[PDB]
Amino acid sequence: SHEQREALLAVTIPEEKGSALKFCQLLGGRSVTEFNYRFADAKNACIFVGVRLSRGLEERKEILQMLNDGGYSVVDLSDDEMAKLHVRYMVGGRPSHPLQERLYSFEFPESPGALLRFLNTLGTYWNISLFHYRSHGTDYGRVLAAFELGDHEPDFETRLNELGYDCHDETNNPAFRFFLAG
Amino acid sequence: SHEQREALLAVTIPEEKGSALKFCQLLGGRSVTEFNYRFADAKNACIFVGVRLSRGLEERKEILQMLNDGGYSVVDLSDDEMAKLHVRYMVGGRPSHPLQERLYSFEFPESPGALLRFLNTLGTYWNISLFHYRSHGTDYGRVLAAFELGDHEPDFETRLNELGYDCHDETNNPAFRFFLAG
Ligand SMILES: CC[C@H](C)[C@H](N)C(=O)O
Ligand SMILES: CC[C@H](C)[C@H](N)C(=O)O
Repeated sequence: SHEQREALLAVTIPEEKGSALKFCQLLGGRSVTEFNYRFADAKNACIFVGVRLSRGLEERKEILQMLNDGGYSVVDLSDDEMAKLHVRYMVGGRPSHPLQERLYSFEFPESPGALLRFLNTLGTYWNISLFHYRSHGTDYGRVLAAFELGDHEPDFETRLNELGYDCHDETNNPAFRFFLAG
Repeated sequence: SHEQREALLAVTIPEEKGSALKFCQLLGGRSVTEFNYRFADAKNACIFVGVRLSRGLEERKEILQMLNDGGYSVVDLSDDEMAKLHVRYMVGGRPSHPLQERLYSFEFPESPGALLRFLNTLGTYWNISLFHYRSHGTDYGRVLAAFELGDHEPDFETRLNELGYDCHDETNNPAFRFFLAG
């Protein structure tokens, strides 16, 4: 038998500004229900992606084909018991070189294409260095994301709240500092 | 208000063989329902620990006092929203230096002290370099753990199955290889 309710994918995307947005553009108007990443390698980022399905294995195959035809390396984890039980809860670590990060929590209304619309709303001026999101089937999705400071303080807590997305600065969070910062 | 159902703790323990077992000995006959770790720093390991409570904040305080009196550095994350929503699902990463690991899945019967009994049953001959466990309130707890090879192939799949703990070798798992191995 095969998992029918969701596609679980290990995707490599470029470790550069705007790469998450470009990848989600290809996913398009789908219900992307998980997206987990933390800066590790400076060239290739590793993302754990979950997509809710309505047409089961065939739809999983269509997504895999689309991503390959788009030039992405993807490993299908949909039938992988350790991915389903453990590894989707283990995307983290400290970065391979020291980062100067700002951490924020956000909420976005859930519907097909919502993660894509949220990533576009953030924009690509700052590099995303951490992302954690899992849908709970609720009306709003809850995201944790960090951004590299670069040359200007990220503006998310002003701009995103002006645009109808809840946003809070979490940079001094003790759990982030203990397990993830570096 | 305060969280009453569980204590969530960020604990530093020595990065050495037998350290997890020694820490869980101090926790004793408690319902340890989460224990997440991945080798990072070679001196100090960082563990995310959850303990189910029956006496709420007072019991949380008793656990914190006991751990401090035992000489452990602990940060209380029980009321930390980002820990509860995100970071407990983000304990992972690749190790700070390359490791030669063997990965196994296990199941143990859930009851007070069960994680302690499982860690003692494993023994301390091999260093644990990865641990993921979250209780789902079910009769059996499901663990993912990796061990450094050292000088002898770990014996868990023979010995632990002889002792009434289910154990399977997962060393070639694609999700581990993609997100955690290093
Ligand atoms: C997942 C984030 C990716 C890799 C990239 N850093 C970005 O800012 O889009
Ligand atoms: C969590 C594992 C700890 C740090 C240690 N490596 C052990 O084998 O007990």
